[PDB]
Amino acid sequence: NDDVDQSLIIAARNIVRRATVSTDPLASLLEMCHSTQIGGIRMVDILRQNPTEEQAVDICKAAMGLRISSSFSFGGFTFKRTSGSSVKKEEEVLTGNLQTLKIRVHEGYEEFTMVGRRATAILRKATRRLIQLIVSGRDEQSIAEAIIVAMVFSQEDCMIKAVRGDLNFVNRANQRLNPMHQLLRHFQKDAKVLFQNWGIEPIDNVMGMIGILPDMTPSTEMSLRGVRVSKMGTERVVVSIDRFLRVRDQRGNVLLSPEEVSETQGTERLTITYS
Ligand SMILES: C[C@@H]1CC[C@H](C)[C@H](Nc2nc(-c3c[nH]c4c(F)cc(F)cc34)ncc2F)[C@H]1C(=O)O
Repeated sequence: NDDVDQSLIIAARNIVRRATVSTDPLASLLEMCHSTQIGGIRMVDILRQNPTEEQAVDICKAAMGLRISSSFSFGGFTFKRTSGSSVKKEEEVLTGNLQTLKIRVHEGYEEFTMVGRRATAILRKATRRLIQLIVSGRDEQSIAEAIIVAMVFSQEDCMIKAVRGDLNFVNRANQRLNPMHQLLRHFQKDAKVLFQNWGIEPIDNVMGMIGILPDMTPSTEMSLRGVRVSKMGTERVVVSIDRFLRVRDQRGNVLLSPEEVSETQGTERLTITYS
């Protein structure tokens, strides 16, 4: 099965990337899936009978009415809300480069798990407030990637004020990214100002936990505010899909879009063919 999964992910990612530049991505994706075989089996037959939950695969599943994980993706991390709730309120904010953004601010206490390939975390937040991030990962760089995502997701003003360029990122089709993705793409390029402005704090000696400093080095004495490093680290639902491959749950939350599909290329172990 792991080898079916590997080839299915490659096929689905290639299809989503190609579809995104078409005038009608949903129609393009459906035609490509209909015409693709993996190991000589119709891709649609694999999608119906394969439990993989990767972002591109789940976009393809949604397009043909299959149930998918209720979790969402941000920065490539799968987020599962484990406690709490939030309501959205539009607010206008001013970045550190004097650009205004209209952001859907989430109001309420929430806890999430974040699962990525190289790091995992527990994130506890309230309105525009990161409370705790307990993160585990393969190295300090992988941990830093999760921290950046969590700091942007928190919607904190100090993150908004750490922006140092204009935000005009677009997708493959030259469509402007939404504000949360604008902020994320900015800080993925360079997080030094974000990390230097976030704040540090002293930590207590807790077995299995350590701090991480703005320079991404470990410390037993201090850490980025709210952040601790640990050595320790889903229901399927009906979703909707639209022309531009935005996948929403029944309550309208945007679980997936092409912006959350990895750019990683790979070489399939089962032949992918196209008729
Ligand atoms: C990816 C887009 C940007 C961020 C994520 C991916 C959005 N999707 C969802 N966000 C939430 C959510 C809960 N609490 C939040 C918070 F405190 C801050 C925040 F930014 C989002 C949330 N819950 C379910 C979702 F499906 C997508 C969008 O809305 O465009």
